[PDB]
Amino acid sequence: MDQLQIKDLEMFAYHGLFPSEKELGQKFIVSAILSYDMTKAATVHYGELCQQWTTWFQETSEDLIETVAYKLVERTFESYPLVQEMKLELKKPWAPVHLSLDTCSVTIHRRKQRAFIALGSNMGDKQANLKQAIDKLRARGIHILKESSVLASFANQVVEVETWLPAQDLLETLLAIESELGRIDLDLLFVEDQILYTDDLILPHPYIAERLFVLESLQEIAPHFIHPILKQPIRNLYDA
Amino acid sequence: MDQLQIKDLEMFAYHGLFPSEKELGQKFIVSAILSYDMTKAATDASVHYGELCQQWTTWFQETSEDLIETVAYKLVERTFESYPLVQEMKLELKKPWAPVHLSLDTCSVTIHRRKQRAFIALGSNMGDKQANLKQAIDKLRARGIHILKESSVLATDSFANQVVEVETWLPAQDLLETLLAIESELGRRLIDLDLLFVEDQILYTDDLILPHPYIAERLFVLESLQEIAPHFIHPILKQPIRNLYDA
Amino acid sequence: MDQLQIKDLEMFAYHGLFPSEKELGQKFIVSAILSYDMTKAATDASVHYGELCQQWTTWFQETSEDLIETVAYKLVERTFESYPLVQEMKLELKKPWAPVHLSLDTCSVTIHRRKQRAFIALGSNMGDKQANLKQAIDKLRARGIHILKESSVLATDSFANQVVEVETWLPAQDLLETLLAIESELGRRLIDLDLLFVEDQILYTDDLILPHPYIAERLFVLESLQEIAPHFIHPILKQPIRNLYDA
Amino acid sequence: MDQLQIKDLEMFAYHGLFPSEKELGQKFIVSAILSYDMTKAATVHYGELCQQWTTWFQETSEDLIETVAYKLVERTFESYPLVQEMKLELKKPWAPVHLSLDTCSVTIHRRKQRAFIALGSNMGDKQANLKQAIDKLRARGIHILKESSVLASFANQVVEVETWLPAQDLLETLLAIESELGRIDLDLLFVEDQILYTDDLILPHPYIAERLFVLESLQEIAPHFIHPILKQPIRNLYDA
Amino acid sequence: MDQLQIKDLEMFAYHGLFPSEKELGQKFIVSAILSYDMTKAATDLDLTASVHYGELCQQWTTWFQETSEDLIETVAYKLVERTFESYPLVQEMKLELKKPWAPVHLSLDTCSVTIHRRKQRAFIALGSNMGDKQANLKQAIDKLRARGIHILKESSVLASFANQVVEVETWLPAQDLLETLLAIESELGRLIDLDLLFVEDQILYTDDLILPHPYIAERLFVLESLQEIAPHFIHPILKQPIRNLYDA
Amino acid sequence: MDQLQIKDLEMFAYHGLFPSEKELGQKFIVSAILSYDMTKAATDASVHYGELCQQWTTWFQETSEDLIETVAYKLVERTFESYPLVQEMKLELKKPWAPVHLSLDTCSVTIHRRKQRAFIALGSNMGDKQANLKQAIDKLRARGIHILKESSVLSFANQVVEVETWLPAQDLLETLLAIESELGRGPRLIDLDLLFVEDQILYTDDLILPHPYIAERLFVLESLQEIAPHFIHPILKQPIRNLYDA
Amino acid sequence: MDQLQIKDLEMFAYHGLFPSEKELGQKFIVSAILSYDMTKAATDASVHYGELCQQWTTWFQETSEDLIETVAYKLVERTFESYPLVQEMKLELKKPWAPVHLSLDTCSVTIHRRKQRAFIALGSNMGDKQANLKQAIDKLRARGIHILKESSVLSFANQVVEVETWLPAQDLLETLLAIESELGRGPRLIDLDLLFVEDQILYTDDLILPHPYIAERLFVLESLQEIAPHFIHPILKQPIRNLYDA
Amino acid sequence: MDQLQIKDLEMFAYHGLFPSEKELGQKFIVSAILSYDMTKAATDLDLTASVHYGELCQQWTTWFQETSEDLIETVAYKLVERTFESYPLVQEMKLELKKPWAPVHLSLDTCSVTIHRRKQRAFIALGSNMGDKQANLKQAIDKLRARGIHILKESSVLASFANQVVEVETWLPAQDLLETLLAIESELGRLIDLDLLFVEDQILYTDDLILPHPYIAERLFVLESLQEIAPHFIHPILKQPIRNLYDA
Repeated sequence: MDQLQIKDLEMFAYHGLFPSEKELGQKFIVSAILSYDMTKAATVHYGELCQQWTTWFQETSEDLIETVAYKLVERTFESYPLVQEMKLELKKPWAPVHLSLDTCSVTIHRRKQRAFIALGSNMGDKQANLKQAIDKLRARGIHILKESSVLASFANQVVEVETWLPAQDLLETLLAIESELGRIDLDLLFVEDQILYTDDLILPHPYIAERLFVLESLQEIAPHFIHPILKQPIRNLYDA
Repeated sequence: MDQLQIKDLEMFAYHGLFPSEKELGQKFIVSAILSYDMTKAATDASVHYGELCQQWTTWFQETSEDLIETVAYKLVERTFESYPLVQEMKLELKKPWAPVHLSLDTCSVTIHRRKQRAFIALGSNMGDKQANLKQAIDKLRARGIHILKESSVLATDSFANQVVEVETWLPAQDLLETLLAIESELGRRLIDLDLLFVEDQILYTDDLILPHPYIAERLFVLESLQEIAPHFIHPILKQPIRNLYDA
Repeated sequence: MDQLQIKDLEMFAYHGLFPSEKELGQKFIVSAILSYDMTKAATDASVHYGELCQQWTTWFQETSEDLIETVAYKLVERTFESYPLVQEMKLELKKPWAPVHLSLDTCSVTIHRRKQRAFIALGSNMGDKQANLKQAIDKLRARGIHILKESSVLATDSFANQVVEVETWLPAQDLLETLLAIESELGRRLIDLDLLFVEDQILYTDDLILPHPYIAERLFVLESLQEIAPHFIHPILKQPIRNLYDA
Repeated sequence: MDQLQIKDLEMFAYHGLFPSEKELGQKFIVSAILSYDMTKAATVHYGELCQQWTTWFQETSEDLIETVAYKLVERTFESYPLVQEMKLELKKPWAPVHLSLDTCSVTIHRRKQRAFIALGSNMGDKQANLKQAIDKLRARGIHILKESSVLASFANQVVEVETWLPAQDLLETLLAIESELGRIDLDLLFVEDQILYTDDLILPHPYIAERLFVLESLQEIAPHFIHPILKQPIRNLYDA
Repeated sequence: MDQLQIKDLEMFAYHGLFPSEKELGQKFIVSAILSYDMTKAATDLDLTASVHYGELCQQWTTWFQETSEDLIETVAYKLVERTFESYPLVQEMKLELKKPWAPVHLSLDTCSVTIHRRKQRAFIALGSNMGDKQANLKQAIDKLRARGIHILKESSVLASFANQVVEVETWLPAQDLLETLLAIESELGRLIDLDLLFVEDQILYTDDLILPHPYIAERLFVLESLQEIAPHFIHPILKQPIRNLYDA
Repeated sequence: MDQLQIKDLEMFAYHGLFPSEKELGQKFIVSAILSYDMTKAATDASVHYGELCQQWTTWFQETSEDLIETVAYKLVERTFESYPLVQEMKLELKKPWAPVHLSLDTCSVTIHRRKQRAFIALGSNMGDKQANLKQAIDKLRARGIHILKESSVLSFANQVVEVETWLPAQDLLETLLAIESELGRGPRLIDLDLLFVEDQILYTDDLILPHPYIAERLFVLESLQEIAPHFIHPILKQPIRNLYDA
Repeated sequence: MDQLQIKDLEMFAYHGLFPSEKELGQKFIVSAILSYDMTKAATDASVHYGELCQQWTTWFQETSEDLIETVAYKLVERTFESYPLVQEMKLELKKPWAPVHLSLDTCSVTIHRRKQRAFIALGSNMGDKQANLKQAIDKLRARGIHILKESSVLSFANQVVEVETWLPAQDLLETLLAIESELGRGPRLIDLDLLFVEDQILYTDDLILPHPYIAERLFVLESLQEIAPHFIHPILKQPIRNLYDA
Repeated sequence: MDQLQIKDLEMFAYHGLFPSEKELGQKFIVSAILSYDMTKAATDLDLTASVHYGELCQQWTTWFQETSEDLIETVAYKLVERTFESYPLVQEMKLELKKPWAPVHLSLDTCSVTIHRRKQRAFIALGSNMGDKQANLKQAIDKLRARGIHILKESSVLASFANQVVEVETWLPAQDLLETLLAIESELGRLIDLDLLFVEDQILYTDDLILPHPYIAERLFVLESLQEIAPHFIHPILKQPIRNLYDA
């Protein structure tokens, strides 16, 4: 994949914990690599991108440079749909450490990914809860690529989406949605190829090959997708 | 794998979108990494710097493009053409006088391509079937993609079927796009081209699924696949064509 | 995953093999990359530079070591101890006044460690079986490796058997070596420790095979494995413990 | 894995095609990353390594900087068995290009790898040819780790070895050995985990799971090794 | 003497001859050495006796972007002229203006213009014998002031010519001072009569200008009014006080 | 003359005008050129870096000054005090993190001082004239300026003194006037005149060198030929000895 | 005086002592400081970089010299010829790839020249004396040195000339002697003397400035007061005009 | 004047006071500016009139490693002294010796010592009246030569004292010249009598040395022999030729 980079754009701002830092401000250096296929253009603007970055960077005084570096990434993805993966290093060479060094930097790195989430409900307006969820999901900026039809004391459905949130972060934002509708049932099923085993998340979801109703609605929107572990197209798993 | 690199070669030219730019020109800096096994050259066959730099600096100045991407890609595209030894290339084109009006170091575009072996299936069932296939494999050649090995074309209103093994540096999505472009420019059934495998790779995108999802189910595709590549391993089923064919 | 880095922090100290070095000391330069997900800190939890640098510069000067490796490793080892947030660390220690007598830039040693989840099996059939196991899991804790989850110990002259799930940054070969060192220092049957899995990893070296080659065949190991990690996937058999257990 | 690096050691020598270059000599800059586990030392010498490199580099005038960069790598592995993987960049900033640039470099990169090779013979002193082969192999600097016993109108055997030669280069050196004994039959079976499909080499060797005599002698020295494709221990493949 | 310096201030602007340059603009870099005696500021903690960078940099950067000049010399000269006007502490300048994106089409590090000026004490003889002799004189010292050269001390007038000599402070080098003298003469009907006498210590012998003016020690009415305002000033060639020269 | 130089020594401290700067501190870079004749050290005596850099760094961090000048001056002043070998010094203090909010390499202040030999005439005709004179040479010595040579003392009491100072002329002068003040200033008490400061020759509003009347005041030539009969008047291009025979 | 400077312009060429160097060529870096008064350009006249750099680079590559000096000198010489605005020039030629086999940043040669005003006395008392004189001023003009002012011509025939040259004194002299040669050198033909070159004042084995006898040769003061009666003798500290009334 | 310069030659050696430094050695960097008139070499393609770098660098680097000195000044002074001996083209030096691994234990860029010397014309008066007056004189000019100072011109001797003045070339600054004068006096039983008269143009007034020597214009036998070897040399203070001063 091709990349566009901006190396070491200088920025003055007022970020830092100390209220003296917020008062004097200091120099910050930004560097980013944006990845996407250039083959079509060969066969984004710099001035603009730098201008926006430089606007976004000074709208406020954050306490943490992490928080600013992340805002830039998030807003870059919102404004340049072309971009697939971004890596932004934010450097703070005047940090008040009192030692000699070249610099301290925080670098945040995010990649658009395709995922499938299962929704279920069985109390209240069973289907109202399903729609509210795809909505809350859309509101968080995650894109809804493709949704299945919904199946009839429970209602189910699955959704294909696109997000730059790492798996664990997606999961957290899924649980936050469960909360803010009073605890529905959202499950991350796959996020691409990926396969994890952490305390809070197993990918792919450990029961997919044994839940007919999940394979059902999964096979409707993604009959050819391969299960990264069983090495089989959904279409086929559904056949047993 | 081993690498030759040219770091920060300086070049003046006149690319840019603004007409003021095409008028004054500006400094550009080029860097590249070319990869290929040097074991043979080192032990007895290799690229020359003076020439490589000299050529790049010619191709770079031939014209003014609007976008530096387009110039970076051209240099990559032709380097591959002129130095078949090279397997993988990564070329960064830096534009440090870009008219941003802020302090930075530089703003660059870097294009990265690698040769890959791929298998594409051809089918025709109207007209001079067998010539439609030939003209497709020609368009392929003409777009710089290399025909490594080609099966024989069998009759399967019958289909002429064949599969071709090729070497190309176009990324998967791009190979596909050029495949469709070729279907178009021979009347869109006239020919069918399918991307079956590009090496080991496995993609699931809106436009391309690799490997192609019906390979293990299409005797006529395993037919021709098995003739030229019986030991190639299906990256999903984790079996040799040869074996998949025996059902 | 996101990263904090400290680039080129300068430090004077007295490490070196030569006694002339311990006497004059020299300049050293430290650089590191610490990795961990910053999404939570950025959105509501994070490391501080001033402190991190200040600590490193204390631990660096506590003593004179012979070898810079040993100082680099100490900084890594303690950074993990003091900042559990950190998942992966890569620390470069540059020694640009090294007494080589040739012109260069610098000569550095860089040590790189990542936390990993691993499963280790314990067995005992002599003495206070159940205490031998406890003391092993203690030695483990005492060497800084973390006990994440531990199965129950079952009787299988019977064996006490158990398996433990742990988090450690020691590379596979090193985990093993410390496993054997623990067998030694409790009388070498007193206890058996086996490395079963370290994540996804699969090695075949003279001293260690991962995953351990008999896991799918030892009901008593799947027993305890299935109790704490039934969904973990065997990286070879490409199945969940749970399933391997059902035979 | 940990690394030791030397950045930009300067060297004057007489390498180049032009006989003017051989005459005046010029400056060369060397940089290397040597990888091996440091955990044992923490719980190689620089002065020496630089001195040797700098000796080896000036013993001769090669035409190609590639050839010198490779000599250094090869000799480094011979002299420091500890080293597992090496990456040496040789830079030629005075190259006679007549343009402005920072430098042109060649960088050669090699890693020790475990491989298994099958030997067969069936004409002449069947077993004499087998022994001559393991010898020729040892003479090329490849290490013999472990050899099986030899099986009885053919004689077979398999060998486990260690080499930093990339797969294709191993293969070439195998065919060179076949030649210099008058055309035996050496086959690369595995080189570690690796799996290739090139015109001259398929790894693993496409017939292993179907050759009882190969599995035989393979199961003797490596019953637990996993077939990177069939995902099975040799021991088990041999059982059918 | 002490020096305050600003190294490599970055500034984007639109200066140059080509109209494509005035359209895209380009990066310029500034570096200056301001000189003056910092001993009072260091010692009395005297904020008024030092220059504030932040503001220096901020002004320079404003004056720098007010307009698009054709030549960078013109812009560099402007900052020098303005600094002297706004920061009377400063005694001597040297300001370098770098143009690294200059459309040369070769590799280099940079091109740069660097203008260097120093405040100087000078003496100027004024005569008139035509129209309102009297008036001409005043209007000349005024024209002088108008140009920003400073009048330090003026002698009484000797009233068939009328005569005066003035002591002034200027940063313009001697040749330019002379030119702006002649400029005034002209913008006055060619009446007045201006002569550079000394500019400090200096002694030149060029086509347009001889310093000290070669007739001083023989012109009684010049000593007359020179001894009035600088009796102790020493003739750089004859090596004596005006005072004594006048006594002959 | 030879030079010893320390290039870009880094130092953290808390100097600055902004209270946020005292609070946070920033990086400062120091570079100095000390001049002195090294021929003597090189041939058998010299400065250490270990020490010079250690002290500078101590001195630089003892306090927090509002102006970096006052600090850069502190180091020049102190250095001359503790290293009498040094004859001329140039010390540049750089403030790369100055809160200007523009891109630049840096801002710096560089203070440059040189030891010089001067002659000061003292006069008194009021109170205890003799005392007056003595207290002036003392005040002077107190300010750190060195007394090299003093003439005998010559109604009015006169004297002239040979001294060594690194203060530039104008500043030497100011300090002369300040002494006159702190001693109370028709009849006077004291009169300090700068007579010469080396070779130099001025013409400014506040001071003229050499002082315009020397060649014409016998009392001055008197006590001045006594301690420096061979010194050459930078303008009349003659020895004092000689100007005195007239 | 203001300065225009071109910093580290890169140029490839084939200069050098080693035949392997002519054959292969190497990189050269050039930096120049041209001085001239910019006040006039800045206020309404100046040099281009486009051009200055293009020409320098042409000139630098026309030939292959054994010494980099001869090349660095070529650029100074030519520049003064094509840009009469320039008054002083300093041009440094760096040879980073010089075949020294040691680590260093670079070796360089930097040639520095300044326009100066001089006075040359001409005499002839043999052959066609008048002609002799005229051919000398011509030879001179040929060498590029400019004739600013010539006195009228005064057995022996005498003359004195005001000229402008960038040659340092000693080299001006050498060229004077060379002319004397190429015109044939009791009775002579020509006599060139360096009388003054500005303000300057020498004392070397080959040349003394000002020439030690001026104040004592009427014929010289004669033709010299005629074209420069106000010029000041750098030593006697008087106008020629005046020295002539004696 | 033109200049040849060698920038940042790297050299490893074993110089310093600590014995751990003499044991490990460390990196030193050298940079010099050699000055002389390159006009002959540029013009006549005159190889003998330029300095060869390769060799310069090679020698310096040999002399640099011959020994371990305690102080870097000593080593820097050595290269200066030796260069002048081996490359008579060179008129003026400045050689900087950098010690970046100096065991200071703070961040800096470097420490450095930089020694700067210039060939000069000087005049020295010799007198004796004791033992073999005659002999003393010769042995002194010889001692002079021995130190490497060069005898350019010596006057005839004026034979109750015997007297001579010599013209020489030295790079030692005036104070050091005086010291080595006194050194000779001593290594001769304190007989001889050496006086620095002028060293060029220069005029000093320090504790140990007044230049020009303050009695020249009144000492007939000094003018006597000075007018013999440099009649046109000009007294930097009285501004007249020795020749004329002697005529009184």
